[PDB]
Amino acid sequence: GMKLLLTRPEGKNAAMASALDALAIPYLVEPLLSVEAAAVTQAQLDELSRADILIFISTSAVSFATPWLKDQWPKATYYAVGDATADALALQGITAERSPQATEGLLTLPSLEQVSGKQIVIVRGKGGREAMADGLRLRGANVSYLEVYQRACPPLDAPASVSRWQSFGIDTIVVTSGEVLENLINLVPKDSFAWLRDCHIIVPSARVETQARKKGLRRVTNAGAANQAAVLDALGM
Repeated sequence: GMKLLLTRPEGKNAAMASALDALAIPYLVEPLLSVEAAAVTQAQLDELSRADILIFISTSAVSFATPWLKDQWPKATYYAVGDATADALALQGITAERSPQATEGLLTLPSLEQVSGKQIVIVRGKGGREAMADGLRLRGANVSYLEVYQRACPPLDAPASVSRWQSFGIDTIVVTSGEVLENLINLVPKDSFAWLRDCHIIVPSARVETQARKKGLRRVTNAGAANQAAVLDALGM
């Protein structure tokens, strides 16, 4: 019967693996999305000593900043978005005020109301918009970013991976975002597109189903959400 490929980031596949263990459904785990270290310059490290405020937007921001900042954390006021982020800072010896947990919640904190001329550093992943930080710019803060990680597809030997999947008998692939789907389609060589096109692809949304179908994939089931209950239901469990 069905044999599944699970593709969430390293560390995020155990719950689904366990459900499949219970059901005796064969599967392989191959993360197709990762966070990895981004470049930081000496000038950026040096500038951090003039920061008034550091804002951490994720647990990855803490984890990937730690190699740069361990035992030399700036003497600043710290903020954290989400409990996991706060816990991570606490483990590094830092007490950070939390989003009271959306990033934009920070713009309701009394302590960030008056920030004109303050040096504020947003520790975050590379790319995308940061509307909360745009609010601080609007308030007159001198805002910069310390982009300590970036999203990537993990380094994979694509031929060796696709071969393993085919030999194993993978026929169902679960993707939990449009980015993962793009990484999958770009990883699979042109002459194996036919094989991928014949796999049953479970996607998290109708938007991503459209993305998959606009790429020529034909056996695509929208689960409605990326969560495990929704995905299992999509597979008939």
